[PDB]
Amino acid sequence: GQSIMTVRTTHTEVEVHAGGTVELPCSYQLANDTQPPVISWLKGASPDRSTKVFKGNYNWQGEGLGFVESDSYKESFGDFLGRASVANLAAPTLRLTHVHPQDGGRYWCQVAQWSIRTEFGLDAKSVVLKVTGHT
Repeated sequence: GQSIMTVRTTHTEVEVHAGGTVELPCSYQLANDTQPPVISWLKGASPDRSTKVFKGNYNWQGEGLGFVESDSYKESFGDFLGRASVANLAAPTLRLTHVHPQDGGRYWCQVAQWSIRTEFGLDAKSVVLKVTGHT
């Protein structure tokens, strides 16, 4: 009955050298709701006390039209534009290229129903990024 979101993260922290490429793993399960969710990667202390890194969602196909990676919204923001990507919105690990010294910090993988009807419809977990020689 009740739709329930659960985000998981294999890693609570990842390290890379500045100038390098890093991935921040993220997975989710959405019980009892087959509608595509919306993925946000948010950098900051908390999901609400953050700046946008990435946002995306599969586009609607139909009352049962499997999600299609090519038919999706995907956008990177701000200082991350052109450096941040999510290859698979259903398994929304973030890839960040050309890592800058100040890219160290806390990255929240948030996955939510498009309309968050209840508190059950959103979850988020954070992955720390350590930048070698800077963090």
